[PDB]
Amino acid sequence: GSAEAGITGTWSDQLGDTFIVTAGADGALTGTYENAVGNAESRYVLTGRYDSAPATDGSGTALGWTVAWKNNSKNAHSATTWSGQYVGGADAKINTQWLLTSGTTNANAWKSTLVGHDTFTKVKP
Amino acid sequence: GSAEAGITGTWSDQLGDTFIVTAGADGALTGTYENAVGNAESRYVLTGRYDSAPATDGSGTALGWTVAWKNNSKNAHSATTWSGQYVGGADAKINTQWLLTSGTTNANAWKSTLVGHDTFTKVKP
Amino acid sequence: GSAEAGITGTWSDQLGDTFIVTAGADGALTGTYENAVGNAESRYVLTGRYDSAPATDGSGTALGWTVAWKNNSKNAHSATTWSGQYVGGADAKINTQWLLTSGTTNANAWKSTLVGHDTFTKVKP
Amino acid sequence: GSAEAGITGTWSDQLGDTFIVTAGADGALTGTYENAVGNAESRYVLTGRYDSAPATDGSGTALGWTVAWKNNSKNAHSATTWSGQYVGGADAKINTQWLLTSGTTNANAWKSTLVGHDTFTKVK
Ligand SMILES: N=C1N[C@H]2[C@H](CS[C@H]2CCCCC(=O)NCCCCCC(=O)O)N1
Ligand SMILES: N=C1N[C@H]2[C@H](CS[C@H]2CCCCC(=O)NCCCCCC(=O)O)N1
Ligand SMILES: N=C1N[C@H]2[C@H](CS[C@H]2CCCCC(=O)NCCCCCC(=O)O)N1
Ligand SMILES: N=C1N[C@H]2[C@H](CS[C@H]2CCCCC(=O)NCCCCCC(=O)O)N1
Repeated sequence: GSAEAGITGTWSDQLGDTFIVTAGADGALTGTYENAVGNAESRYVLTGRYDSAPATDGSGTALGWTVAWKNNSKNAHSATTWSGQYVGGADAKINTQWLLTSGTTNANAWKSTLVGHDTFTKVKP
Repeated sequence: GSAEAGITGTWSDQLGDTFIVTAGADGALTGTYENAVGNAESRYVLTGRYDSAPATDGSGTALGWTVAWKNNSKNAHSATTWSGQYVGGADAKINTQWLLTSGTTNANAWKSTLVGHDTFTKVKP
Repeated sequence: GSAEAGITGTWSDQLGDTFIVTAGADGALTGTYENAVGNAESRYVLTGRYDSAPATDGSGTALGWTVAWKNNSKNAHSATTWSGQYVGGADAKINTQWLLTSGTTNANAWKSTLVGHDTFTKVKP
Repeated sequence: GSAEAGITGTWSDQLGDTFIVTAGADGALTGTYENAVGNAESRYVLTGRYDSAPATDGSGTALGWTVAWKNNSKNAHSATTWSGQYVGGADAKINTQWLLTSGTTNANAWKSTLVGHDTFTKVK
């Protein structure tokens, strides 16, 4: 599975953080976001989806995933979703834009959502 | 399961589409996005995450999910991620912003990502 | 001008705030963003552009503007841009999405930008 | 000076396009958005604002501007806004995110707006 094998592996973003992802044969993404070094308390579950039969015209493979920022010892009461595309080749990349929503009271809702972007480079199979 | 029972159920967005979601005990979100009526060809898998121990200060519960727009008969080579928060009460709602990325060649990548927002209203447990 | 006269006026957003705008014959937007009552210390300059010959097929009129949050007495070291479209009719609207960027250090650039949305309703011309 | 002097000039983005901007002493931004070479049919007016007394603690200078995609010969019935911040130094940058809304009917309004990002490098 071409998109499946291309997406699956370890990726690192522009901030230095690490994302380990497994693309399944049914379109599922599962893995873990790790901070810049890899210690337990800095790791969070990610789950998402990808187009498991992408176009064959040179376009990338659409995908997205979510991290809720709660693990077994921390909770930032917030969730980030990355939306983007895997672009293959010797120099494969996942180009994303992201939305980070914090839980807020309705009065503070206007400032609940950060937006950003990140490019991931593959580090390992 | 306060946030668990609040989120789980059937929801309707402002466009009229339906979102059936199950929030699990471990923070997973799993479900199906459908058009207005529920016809098989119009249904897509959704997977995401939410804060399963949210704050108790009146803030909403952060969450996110992804739909890759491929099912058993259609494929739009794109994925949308909703990022937002569930706000409880009798008038319960999920307020989100979303990112829809289409797979594209690198020359078209500047127009790969739509942004929007949607409020979901609960219609059934 | 139809879009010129439609956009020109006083508008109020979903948060209660006030947007006073003049749409010029050449596509310029100029005005002031204030609070619910127009307290002088709460007034900021806005500048923007609009499509001064928009479609007449029922589409709205594209437009955008910027407020830098600095005035005679306050400076939040930030700027919001709104992007959207004017839709005429008896109860006219401007539907927008907005980006708010704060000056940050490189290390905090990742959280420099909030995203949201607002619908403005016309109150006076 | 100083965010004034840093911002003012010619910038080029990641796609190769050009923006010429003047930052005014009152917080105004004015200029033109063009293509790679400055073909007249490809020029559009931009207007915006910036923080004209930014922090000095190393933070960038917040700014934003709009281009409506209509000039003397073309109209794409759309407008982009960039929101970002100017960071000085020898290799000066403006890091932005942007929103491009097209005029739509209400039925197409859900797909009216593209989002993206761009880093501008000063060229002149
Ligand atoms: N590697 C990355 N790190 C950042 C981006 C998108 S995900 C983000 C890290 C998010 C960690 C959880 C967190 O800090 N959540 C609370 C953020 C609220 C910030 C308050 C605000 O300025 O609105 N990519
Ligand atoms: N209920 C909702 N429907 C819309 C919003 C965010 S998800 C979206 C439906 C997306 C369906 C899949 C789809 O049409 N994918 C391709 C979209 C690219 C459109 C190209 C263009 O005209 O710019 N919420
Ligand atoms: N009427 C509106 N008010 C809000 C929205 C978009 S414009 C915004 C008001 C912005 C006022 C200036 C301001 O507070 N700037 C700095 C805010 C940074 C918050 C930092 C964070 O929590 O991420 N619409
Ligand atoms: N240098 C840049 N070029 C792109 C980004 C943000 S501004 C954008 C250029 C936009 C030119 C005007 C334009 O094409 N407007 C209509 C966009 C139609 C998108 C619909 C589609 O084909 O999917 N930066």
